[PDB]
Amino acid sequence: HTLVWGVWVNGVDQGDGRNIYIRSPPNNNPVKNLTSPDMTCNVDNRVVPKSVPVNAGDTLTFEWYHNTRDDDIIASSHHGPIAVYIAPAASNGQGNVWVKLFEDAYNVTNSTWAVDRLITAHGQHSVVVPHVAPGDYLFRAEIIALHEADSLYSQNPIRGAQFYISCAQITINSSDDSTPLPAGVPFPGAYTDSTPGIQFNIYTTPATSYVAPPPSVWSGALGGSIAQVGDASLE
Ligand SMILES: OC[C@H]1O[C@@H](O[C@H]2[C@H](O)[C@@H](O)[C@H](O[C@H]3[C@H](O)[C@@H](O)[C@H](O[C@H]4[C@H](O)[C@@H](O)[C@H](O[C@H]5[C@H](O)[C@@H](O)[C@H](O[C@H]6[C@H](O)[C@@H](O)[C@H](O)O[C@@H]6CO)O[C@@H]5CO)O[C@@H]4CO)O[C@@H]3CO)O[C@@H]2CO)[C@H](O)[C@@H](O)[C@@H]1O
Ligand SMILES: *[C@@H]1O[C@H](CO)[C@@H](O)[C@H](O)[C@H]1NC(C)=O
Ligand SMILES: [Cl-]
Ligand SMILES: [Cl-]
Ligand SMILES: [Cl-]
Ligand SMILES: [Cl-]
Ligand SMILES: [Cl-]
Ligand SMILES: [Cl-]
Ligand SMILES: [Cl-]
Ligand SMILES: [Cu+2]
Repeated sequence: HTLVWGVWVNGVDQGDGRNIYIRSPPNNNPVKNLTSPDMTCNVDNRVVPKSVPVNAGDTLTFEWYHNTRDDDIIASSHHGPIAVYIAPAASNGQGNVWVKLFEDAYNVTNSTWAVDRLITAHGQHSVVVPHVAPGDYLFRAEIIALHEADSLYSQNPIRGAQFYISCAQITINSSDDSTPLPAGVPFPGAYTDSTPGIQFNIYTTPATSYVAPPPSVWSGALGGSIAQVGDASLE
């Protein structure tokens, strides 16, 4: 149970984005139904009045929280991967439009899931803005919590992988458009009951055998990390 509070750009807090530049749902409940339109940008997908301006090569940091800003972020039980996708805003997230910019699942050195790392990062994880066409975009940050993913929602609707999905409205201003955005996958559609990483038992299967759901990260993606970039108590 987690939500995005706002974003930072190059380590500068853009301010509370809830219902402003984030297409915020009304609460932190998960999405579980893989075929639902809620998979696109959660349960209240609509245009919100602001977009955050960035330039290619900028660091865009999502900041998540549980109840209040910079709290415990998400329950530590919610082990799982984190991804970020991008689509053009003109799509409204419909169609084969979602391109993966970032994936982190299980880190064998530190023996930590992405979610664990996110808590340590005070809710912050980033992507570097790619060299796509200037214009308006949706960045879709997705946390998958696997604590009840040994069942499939489609078979048992009280269990299933949980998706915490947040779409940010981002305007890319300066960019030379040298890596124009390739085709995308659909949400809903990309994840199905047979997709690797959707049904998994994190209690009896070693985490090293976990494979996150495709698609793979776009070759044109410029990187990203789960790491604190700014201190919410000060700015
Ligand atoms: O040798 C070890 C053996 O381990 C076995 O594996 C076991 C393992 O031992 C055990 O840890 C595991 O137990 C998990 C359960 O299966 C799973 O269902 C459970 O789900 C919890 C979850 O931990 C918890 O975080 C979650 O809390 C929700 C809550 O439901 C929700 O209502 C609340 O909502 C509020 C919002 O948070 C709040 O912001 C808002 O204001 O109000 C909302 C409404 O009040 O949100 C919280 C999260 O914040 O609830 C679920 C239960 O619903 O997680 C357990 C793990 O902690 O089971 C494993 C299998 O039994 C191996 O199988 C064996 O081989 C090994 O030998
Ligand atoms: C899952 O979503 C699909 C598409 O909206 C819908 O038909 C189906 O009824 C949903 N499943 C449940 C259990 O609500
Ligand atoms: Cl839960
Ligand atoms: Cl603010
Ligand atoms: Cl759902
Ligand atoms: Cl708050
Ligand atoms: Cl950190
Ligand atoms: Cl550029
Ligand atoms: Cl579907
Ligand atoms: Cu939860």
